[PDB]
Amino acid sequence: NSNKELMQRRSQAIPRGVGQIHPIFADRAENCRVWDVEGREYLDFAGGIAVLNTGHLHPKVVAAVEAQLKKLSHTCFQVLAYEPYLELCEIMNQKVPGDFAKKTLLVTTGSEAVENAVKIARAATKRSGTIAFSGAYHGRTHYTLALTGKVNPYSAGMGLMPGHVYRALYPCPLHGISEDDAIASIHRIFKNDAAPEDIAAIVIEPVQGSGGFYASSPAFMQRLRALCDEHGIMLIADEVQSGAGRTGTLFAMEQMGVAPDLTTFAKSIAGGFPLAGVTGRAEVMDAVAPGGLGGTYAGNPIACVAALEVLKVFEQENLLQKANDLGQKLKDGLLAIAEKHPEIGDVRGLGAMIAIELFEDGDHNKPDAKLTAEIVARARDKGLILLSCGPYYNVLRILVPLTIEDAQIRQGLEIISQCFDEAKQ
Amino acid sequence: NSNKELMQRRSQAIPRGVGQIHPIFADRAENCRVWDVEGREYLDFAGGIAVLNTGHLHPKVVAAVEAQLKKLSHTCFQVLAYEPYLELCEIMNQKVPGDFAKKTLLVTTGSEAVENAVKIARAATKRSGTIAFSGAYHGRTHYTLALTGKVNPYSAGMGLMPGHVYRALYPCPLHGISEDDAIASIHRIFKNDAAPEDIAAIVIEPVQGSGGFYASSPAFMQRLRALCDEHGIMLIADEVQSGAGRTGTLFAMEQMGVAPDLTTFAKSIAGGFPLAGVTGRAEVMDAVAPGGLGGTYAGNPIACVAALEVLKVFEQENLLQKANDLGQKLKDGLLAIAEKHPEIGDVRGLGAMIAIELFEDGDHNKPDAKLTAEIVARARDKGLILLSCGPYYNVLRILVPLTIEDAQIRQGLEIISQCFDEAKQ
Amino acid sequence: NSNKELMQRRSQAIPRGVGQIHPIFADRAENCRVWDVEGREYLDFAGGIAVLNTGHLHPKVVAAVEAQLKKLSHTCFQVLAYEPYLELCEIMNQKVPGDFAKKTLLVTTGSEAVENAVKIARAATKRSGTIAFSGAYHGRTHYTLALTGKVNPYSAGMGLMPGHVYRALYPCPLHGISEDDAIASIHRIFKNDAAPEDIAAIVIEPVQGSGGFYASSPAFMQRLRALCDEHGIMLIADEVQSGAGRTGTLFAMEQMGVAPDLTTFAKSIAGGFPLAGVTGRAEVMDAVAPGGLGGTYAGNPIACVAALEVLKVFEQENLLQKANDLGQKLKDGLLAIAEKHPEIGDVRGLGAMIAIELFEDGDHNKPDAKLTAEIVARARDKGLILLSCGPYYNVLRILVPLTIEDAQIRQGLEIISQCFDEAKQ
Amino acid sequence: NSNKELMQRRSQAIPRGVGQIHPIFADRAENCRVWDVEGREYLDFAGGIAVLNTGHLHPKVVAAVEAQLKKLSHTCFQVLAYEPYLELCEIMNQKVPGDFAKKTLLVTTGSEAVENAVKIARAATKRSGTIAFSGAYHGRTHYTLALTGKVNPYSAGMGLMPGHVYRALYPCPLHGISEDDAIASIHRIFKNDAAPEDIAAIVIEPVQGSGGFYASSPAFMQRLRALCDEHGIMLIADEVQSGAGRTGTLFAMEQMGVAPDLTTFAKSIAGGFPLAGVTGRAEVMDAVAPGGLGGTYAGNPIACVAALEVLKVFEQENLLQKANDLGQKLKDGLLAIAEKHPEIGDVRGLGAMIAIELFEDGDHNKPDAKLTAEIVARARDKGLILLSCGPYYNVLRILVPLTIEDAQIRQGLEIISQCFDEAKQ
Ligand SMILES: Cc1ncc(COP(=O)(O)O)c(CN)c1O
Ligand SMILES: Cc1ncc(COP(=O)(O)O)c(CN)c1O
Ligand SMILES: Cc1ncc(COP(=O)(O)O)c(CN)c1O
Ligand SMILES: Cc1ncc(COP(=O)(O)O)c(CN)c1O
Repeated sequence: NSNKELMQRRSQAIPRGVGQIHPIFADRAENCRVWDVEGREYLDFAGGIAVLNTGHLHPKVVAAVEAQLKKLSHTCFQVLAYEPYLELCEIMNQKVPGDFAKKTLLVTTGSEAVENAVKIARAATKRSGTIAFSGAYHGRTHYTLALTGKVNPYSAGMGLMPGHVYRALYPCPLHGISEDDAIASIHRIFKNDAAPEDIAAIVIEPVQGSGGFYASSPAFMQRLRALCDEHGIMLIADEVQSGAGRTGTLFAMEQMGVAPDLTTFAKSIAGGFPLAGVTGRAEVMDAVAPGGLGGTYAGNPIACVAALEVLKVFEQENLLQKANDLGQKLKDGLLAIAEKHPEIGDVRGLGAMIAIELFEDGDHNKPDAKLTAEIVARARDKGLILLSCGPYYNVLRILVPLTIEDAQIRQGLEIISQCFDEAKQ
Repeated sequence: NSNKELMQRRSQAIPRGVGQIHPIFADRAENCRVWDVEGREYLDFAGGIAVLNTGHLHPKVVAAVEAQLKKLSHTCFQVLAYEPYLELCEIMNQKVPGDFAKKTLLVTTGSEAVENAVKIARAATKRSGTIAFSGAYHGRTHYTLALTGKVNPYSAGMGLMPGHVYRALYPCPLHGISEDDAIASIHRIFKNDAAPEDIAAIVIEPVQGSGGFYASSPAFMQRLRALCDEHGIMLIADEVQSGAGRTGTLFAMEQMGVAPDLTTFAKSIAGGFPLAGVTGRAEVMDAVAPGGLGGTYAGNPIACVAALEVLKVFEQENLLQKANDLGQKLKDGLLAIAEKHPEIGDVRGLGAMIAIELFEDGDHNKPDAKLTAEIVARARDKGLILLSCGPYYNVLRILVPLTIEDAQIRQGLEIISQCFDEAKQ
Repeated sequence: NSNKELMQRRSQAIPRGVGQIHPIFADRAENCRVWDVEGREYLDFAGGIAVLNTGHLHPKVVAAVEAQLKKLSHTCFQVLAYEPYLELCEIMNQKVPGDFAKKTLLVTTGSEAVENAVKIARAATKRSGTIAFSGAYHGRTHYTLALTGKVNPYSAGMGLMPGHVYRALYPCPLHGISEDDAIASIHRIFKNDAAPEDIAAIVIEPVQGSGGFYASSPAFMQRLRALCDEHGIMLIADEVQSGAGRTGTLFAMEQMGVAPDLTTFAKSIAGGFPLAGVTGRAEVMDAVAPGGLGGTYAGNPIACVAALEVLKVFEQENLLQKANDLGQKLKDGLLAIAEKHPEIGDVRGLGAMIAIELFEDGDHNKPDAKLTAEIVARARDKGLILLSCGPYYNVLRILVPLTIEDAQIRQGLEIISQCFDEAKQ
Repeated sequence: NSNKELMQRRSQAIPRGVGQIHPIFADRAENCRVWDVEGREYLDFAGGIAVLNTGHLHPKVVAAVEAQLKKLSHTCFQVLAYEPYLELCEIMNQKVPGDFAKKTLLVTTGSEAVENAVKIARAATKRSGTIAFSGAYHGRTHYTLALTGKVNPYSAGMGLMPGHVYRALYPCPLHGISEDDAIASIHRIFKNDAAPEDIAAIVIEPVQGSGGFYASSPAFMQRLRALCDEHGIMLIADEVQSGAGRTGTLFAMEQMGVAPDLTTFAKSIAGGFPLAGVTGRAEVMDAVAPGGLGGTYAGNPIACVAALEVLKVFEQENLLQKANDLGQKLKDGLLAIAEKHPEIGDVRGLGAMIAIELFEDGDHNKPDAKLTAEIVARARDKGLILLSCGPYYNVLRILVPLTIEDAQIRQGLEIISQCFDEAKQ
């Protein structure tokens, strides 16, 4: 077939609303390699957007999936239960940070995970409002669009999203927002628009993904934890992207020295299959009356075993450790590039959640959304699949599977090195 | 390895909010048969809630999945596209009622589907309000919970869901709501709370699911269509549960005599794998700006080929036909047991979407909810998995796979027969 | 100094949003008489919209007001208190129906009264939702427009008004809506959009004003009281228009057999001066924290002494008894005019809150809005100021001062008779 | 006839929600003097809260009031028009800054004004959102409470107020908020929660009253003007308190260098009688369909003539000029008392809108609400009525009539001085 031929049909059958980063149709993939319908091979650094921390179709994961496929694919837990769902919950309850009893709900998409986390926080505290941070991303349902700190294009032309969501400033010294500023912004909400007694939860990404890979410091999370504690507000850690080991630990919160009340997870949790969930303080999770929580596909059988296997593979294969190594390699590699390309104004990242911000002529005030896109474009023509993000589209985030070999690591770095040289000429 | 023991583990690991219709754990299934961890075999008349119209792990579908499983399971379409997604959209564009160009978007869940169809309608009309009907069910997200016409237990303790969702009366003579009343109830909204110019769309289930399997007549649907046409209101047909040939036609709207501007689908579409989508008037679908639509697992690769394979199966095994028969057989068998039992006040159903509503002493004023629950429990004792529904939890709805053998149908009616005769001794 | 001339200046300096029922500039008035800038005299049957029950410039009221002008006109009660405010509250605490301790807050307009009654009901119950009825009118502020069961023209073109206000049907048998349907419409909200525990109050007009002068029956009002009681919902009675003894009792609720938790009042309470208030169960009133209620002009000194004087008149001049007699004289006179003209399909009203509803050929489903508007126009030509109301604008309501002359009663009815004759001619 | 006796009666008849700054009952007043029911004479430095810039019962104003009182007090302009209303609008149309044609709507309270200003902006832009500033105050109706940047106590226990109101930062270097930060806070809203095209207006006090008397600079207001121009957003200026000559010019905006699209006025416009309004771009004002703007008491006759006379009094008595002289003297006298007491960390104000902020040990981080509150008590014992304000209740504002005599200005400063000295040991 042909990529362009498939793109033409795409434009005829699918709405333009559905964006398309790379105009390539994949055919097969394996770990870090992807082959398009034209037979061309690529080194995947987007990882399906952090969904493949274990790589494309990890064998142990596929094996489990094939086995379950001989048994059953769906029943809808709420009608007839099944062990995989039960077993995954039990494991999340103990792996998700929190020195106390927890319970886990399994849904299907990261959006639904956040939707439920807030629902549960509201039923628990008996309050309606929530607070979210600038540059945050939490999903594409009406309510999660309101939580998401970005209107364009996610809400464009649709009108105002749900109310009673209040905006706080995410800490980010790189741009003049001090942890004191972030904390102050929360009190501002309490004083100006919504008293604590009306705030059911504060939703935050320990490390923002779509936001441009900006991380919270242990100190700030601790203050946030104290503030929430003082007002009986549930702290929700959206770990949909930062979770499943991307930061060096299974969940980023672990590195914050403090525990959330509720945690959402998805993407890499199932290494390539549709699964999401909420894990939180047991009594909070139970605040909802029976029949209150649910969903048809929720905690799908095949995805459950894949999740279980992903968790096994993480231990058997030492991914958490590799996640740190990989980040250090990419970070050193990228810094070597930064010594001959001032346009790269910052190399940051926790574990393997690495990213670089492109500024025009060094200046930390001139986002280069054009060079960024050029780098992506050039990178693709060289067989490297990259992704960008951040409120000013000048951030390159690397989400390559943790299972990547050193050769592919050097390979990718090299390709990114040229993209810049060939882009200054 | 015991249902009881697993149920106890469940209470310690999973929230009570996730209801449990049957305290049984399924180990494996095949078409209409299901075996638990203990070994007991049941006959599934619930089909994972209208999800398995082609039966559990249908052989042709399973092979397709297995094939795709060797290639890839996820890339995130908006990043790297793939043919199965593109192909299905093309077929749905042709399969969904409406003699005009259409475009399709693939999401993951029925909730996401309705969510996007509303976003789409809003962007297209530049309006924020929506009208849904009493007894409707559209999802467990904040917004789809507002759309759903039932607070308990879906919203209990959570507070009020997003506003700007107005309630209309779903036509239902069996309870005193004439079609005229229904259309009038819509004019009431226009006069009292939200003018037509502020209503983006009117969402409706051609045939309500949890609502009690009540169906709209072509006449009504037609006035509804004319009313929307007059005001530029997008008519949304939520066919998440009525679709996939459950009523005889692939979509219930086909039998209504008019096309909707937007249609949502899920459940049986992929016969047991996580997938959902929205098909609508091309002009409308494109109203959303590029990058405004999308979800991480959207139109999952494996789920897609399963759906493609399910559509082939429908055409090859005449499932649309078997549905109409199966439905007729059920009605008759039930109408029979209704002779000896006045408790069965009504036996209705479109295609294979059949149901019976139990009443206290044949009194259409006293909904016998306790009797309903009684039969459910009794059928399970005799190996039959049934489901109840309706605003008064007094309705029994059959969602048995269309691929059920003639014997299992008698075997089914017999079991239900026993239950009624035994509950009356 | 010409009407037409002043109207041209109007269009030039005042917004057209401010509708002008009669293109006339009143220069002076006295009891039921009004003279325009051209010197023409009119008989006032609108009464400034139920604001002048004691007539234009009642001698006793004006005298009281003049005395107060010599002392002070404003201080802002919450800053420096004054006695007229205090005295009026003590009196309202006794006069407002309800056999138990009460407390009163004084604001300035009817809309503020309703705003404050809901605020109070919310603080007292810890709930946010409210239920109002079809055809209801509660004010022009954002929230009260939401409560008002009429979008056009009040909130026309402004987008949707505040959410979390649900709509119930007002009992109106003339138009096929039984008290059973009305109560039922409330349970429908409880099951479909807002559970009792989220509803702070049910706001209702004992007799709808703008809504068509449709009155509630004691039987209905009673079922409503028990309903609220069962769910701890505050029953708010908006008597801004039905109050001030327009129905035969100081407050219409007195005739219902039950007492509300809160009652709003304005218009006639002060006989032509800016004043309004909320009276209710003491414990409910005190629910709002200190400093939570207030308003610059609230309970203005002149308005208060004016209201104190209005109350004496009602007592000294047997106005309630007069309201009842006046009502009968009017209805009988109207009933006679109807024996000739079939168009008049209804003649109703408690006390002096009288109105007639016109139909096309007496077809009780053909609101003859055109004729209603014509009768108004004709009456104006004959020196009779009238007002139409009702959802379909086919209702003429009489709000002539209770201090009307026997002769003016004959004259009003006569002019009306002429209008229906000269029109049907 | 006893202050305490009346306070006792108040506690039994009126809800505690209604605060009480001074537990004194005024009997009569004249210009800047008030006498309680016990005969004690105080000097009024609060002015009914900026409502009496022409003093208590200004002889000219009263005379005007009495004349109208002989003609008519109410008709409801919507029903029968009258000249005082028309005439006042024409004068307002030309007095309010703006080289374009303007139209004026008259209502009754400042809350109604802001409410109406927003409805008009909404119809004109066909947008629903609004932006307001931190520490702002706009009224006590539901919607105006949401606009108001202060939850406590204005809405405690009540729950969340209407949404789709976003918060921007009011510029205030004295406390860290720069003009750039304020402008940045608005873009932030545009980027995170509500796009410019969904924002109908930006509401702002040229000089925050309740907020603590912080003035906006011309430069800042100009950037705000340009920003609204760029996005078709109506700029609403709330001059309810800053209006009517308090700042040295009739409207504070005159001193800003730009014109708003809409202006709300109240308080001192009528010198002690219930009246408020909205004056704005004519075509904006006319966006509301006829019949969409009303209010029973709206632009009351007596109050209208009072405003017309007040405006005349400002001219013949040179109040604007006196306002500036009064401000200077006060500020000089206060800066004097500020040399013996470091608690007075700031002396500010435009014209006669003067306020002093008290910090602890002159620590611009230690708001001394205790002292501030203590100064008010001592002052009242010395026959002087004062008021406090500010988000931290550490600001003393002076709203004494501009008609104050020179000796009364000394008397006031001497007393205020005597209050700070005595509060030292
Ligand atoms: C932090 C975060 N939260 C929620 C979501 C939404 O999840 P989904 O795309 O699976 O709906 C994403 C998606 N990239 C995310 O990064
Ligand atoms: C009509 C209808 N709409 C939407 C949904 C939500 O779909 P899901 O459970 O897959 O989220 C359902 C599920 N029972 C449904 O029946
Ligand atoms: C029942 C009722 N409530 C509230 C209002 C509003 O009162 P106001 O015009 O004084 O704000 C009216 C009058 N239009 C009314 O009739
Ligand atoms: C800027 C401002 N806006 C609105 C209002 C509300 O005015 P009112 O109390 O007359 O309703 C006030 C008065 N506290 C005010 O100072």
